[PDB]
Amino acid sequence: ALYEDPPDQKTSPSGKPATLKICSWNVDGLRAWIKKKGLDWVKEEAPDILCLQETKCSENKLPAELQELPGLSHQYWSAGYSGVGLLSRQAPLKVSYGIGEGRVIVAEFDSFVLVTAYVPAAGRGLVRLEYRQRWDEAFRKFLKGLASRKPLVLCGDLNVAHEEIDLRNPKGNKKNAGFTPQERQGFGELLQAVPLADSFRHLYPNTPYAYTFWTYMMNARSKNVGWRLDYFLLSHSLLPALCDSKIRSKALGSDHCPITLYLAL
DNA sequence: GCTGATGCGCCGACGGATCC
DNA sequence: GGATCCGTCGGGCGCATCAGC
Repeated sequence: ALYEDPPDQKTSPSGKPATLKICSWNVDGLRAWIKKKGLDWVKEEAPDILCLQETKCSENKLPAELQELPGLSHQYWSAGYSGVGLLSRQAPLKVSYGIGEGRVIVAEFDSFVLVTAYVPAAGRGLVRLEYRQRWDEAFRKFLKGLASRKPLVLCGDLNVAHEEIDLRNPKGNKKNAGFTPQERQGFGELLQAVPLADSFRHLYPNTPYAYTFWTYMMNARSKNVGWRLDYFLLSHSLLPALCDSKIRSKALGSDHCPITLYLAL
């Protein structure tokens, strides 16, 4: 079945208007994503904060169009395997890289700490599943020592469909990367240990067919055969500020679609 | 400097057993 | 004997590297 994303809710349950728009997008090759007009979609989206994953591009190789973004001038970049980026209208107080460089950017703002993550894939044949489980454990601990200080927002490709609702084909993908019990359990452990909450599922717990990733192969996107691998996870103190978590199914330029968070801060 | 090849990383389609 | 479940496998796309030239 096809998915139509509900309209943007820009008011919090407590009555507070949205003041912060965060966009997250695994661009699957920043240079290719730009040739596919992905920046033009970002300009239409007008995010205060843009988090990019799978850049596969060093900073010295970034197209000059990224430095021609007047509303996203504060740019933080890591480094054809991974690569993450954080672009912000306002300068964050503190920026760090890693979980204690290429998969994690931590940006501290006045009322919140933003973490963007390109979580390592378990691999075809699950060759890197054990490293992912150790990675998952290292990230969870690192995030626990960040949430204690200030509210946390975590965005990006977590390389996991938490539940059967997060993918079109749960039964045949239970031994595939993204739907292993090991990865699903790691996500549940991040939600309970930090603690954090799945923004989209908190808002839409019974909504199926909502995916953020489709294989370029076998025309998967045109058939909505996909997976929800991209998330906005929020500390429970920030749930009162949650106005919406959106899935931008129509934006192209990658096998991953953009996700957008509206916060009332 | 540029093009095309190859390598590497990153599951939906379909064939074949099997069992109500 | 057809629904279903598992196992097997070609393939889209980006980028690095290489070779040619």
